[PDB]
Amino acid sequence: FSTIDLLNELKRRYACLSKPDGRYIFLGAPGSGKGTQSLNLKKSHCYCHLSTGDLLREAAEKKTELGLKIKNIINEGKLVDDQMVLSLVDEKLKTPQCKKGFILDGYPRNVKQAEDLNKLLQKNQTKLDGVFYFNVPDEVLVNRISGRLIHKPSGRIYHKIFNPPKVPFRDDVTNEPLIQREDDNEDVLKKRLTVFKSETSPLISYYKNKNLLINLDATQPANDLEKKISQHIDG
Ligand SMILES: Nc1ncnc2c1ncn2[C@@H]1O[C@H](COP(=O)(O)OP(=O)(O)O)[C@@H](O)[C@H]1O
Ligand SMILES: Nc1ncnc2c1ncn2[C@@H]1O[C@H](COP(=O)(O)O)[C@@H](O)[C@H]1O
Ligand SMILES: [Mg+2]
Ligand SMILES: [Mg+2]
Repeated sequence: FSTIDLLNELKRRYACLSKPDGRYIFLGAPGSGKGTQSLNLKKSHCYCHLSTGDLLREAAEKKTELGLKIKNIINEGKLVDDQMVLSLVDEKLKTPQCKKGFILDGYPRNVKQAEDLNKLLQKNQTKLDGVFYFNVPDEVLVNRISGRLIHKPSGRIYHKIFNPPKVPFRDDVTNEPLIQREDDNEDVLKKRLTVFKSETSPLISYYKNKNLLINLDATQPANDLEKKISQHIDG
């Protein structure tokens, strides 16, 4: 590790340290690009990526009664109990990775969860900076889910077409195998999009009333959408 390489690390470090702190919510149906954009901000703004889906799939891996309960709810495309998710969010929000800021990706998924989050932020003396809505049509989301591949250890997201890996079905960093999410099966994605429309769509109006909603056109390329999000934050 050279002096030039050492000084260049500092340049990179001082670029994200100089970025504003932020506490945002990414709202949008599965395949909208929430996880993609959360990984971008984690790199550019050092914001914590709080994914309830990731935390619950992790909880679903445990060979306990609670584990089977979560695994079966997840695989059916339905929502886990509000009290359970709240405890996971309350715990991750305490971690030191959330001091610069965070991205809530997958939470809140209903009006009740939005109220719990509100009470939790009030009691913890922390405030949301915005709620980004990933506006993308249903037809687009179908293809987005179909081609999705993830590297389970890192949570890096790929798409067979829109974001392909260097070598098929292998991670770009570790060259380790990729996986298809069990909930990305055609029939359960249909149930997931239904749950979104019924339980999560009223949050658009809820956060618009709270004057926190920021509309995004999530159908644009990922690198273009990244700049648009960064523009709302740093601008
Ligand atoms: N702007 C985009 N345009 C085209 N494909 C995208 C875009 N953003 C993400 N993708 C791909 O489509 C799928 C969306 O994944 P993801 O970001 O995890 O959505 P979500 O987190 O909302 O479920 C992934 O396979 C990803 O590689
Ligand atoms: N906020 C939440 N409330 C309840 N269940 C959730 C929540 N987030 C994720 N889950 C469960 O885990 C899945 C993960 O979805 P995703 O957010 O797309 O990773 C969902 O389909 C639900 O089964
Ligand atoms: Mg599957
Ligand atoms: Mg702005």
